[PDB]
Amino acid sequence: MNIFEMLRIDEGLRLKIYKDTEGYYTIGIGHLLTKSPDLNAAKSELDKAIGRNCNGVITKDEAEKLFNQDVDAAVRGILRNAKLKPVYDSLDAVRRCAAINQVFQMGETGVAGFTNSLRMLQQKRWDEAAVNLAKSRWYNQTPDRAKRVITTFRTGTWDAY
Repeated sequence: MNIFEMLRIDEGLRLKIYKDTEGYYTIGIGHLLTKSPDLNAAKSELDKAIGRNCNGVITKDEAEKLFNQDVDAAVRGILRNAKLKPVYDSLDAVRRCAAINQVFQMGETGVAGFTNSLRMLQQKRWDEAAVNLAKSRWYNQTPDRAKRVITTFRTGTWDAY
């Protein structure tokens, strides 16, 4: 297991524009295109992201290219966030994957607001952090995925995947 295999499980792979769990136009491996309800706006974002007129459809290679960019941007965003970087750097490699997964799904601003969970993670109070993390809209809206990510934070193992 690694961050790519982990997010591939959590996000799936779809080559045509679809709506994510929040109803937002998405493609590939969890590549959010737009929060606009206008499919044309989503198609415009897709074409801009890929560099050609896609008409709502991409190849697996293109999906994997956006995924590589999105993972890289997620972890670099963590390192550039003054609240997230010290917590991330305190973690072992497996728990760092859980952190990237959260930011990939929720955005770095949503994650950085998890002030009490982040402190428990930095303190290595793993069971307490896991309890706090589940007290969230994140968990209630995507409980099976959140349970996997939380188990990863709690144990530092890949048991949930």
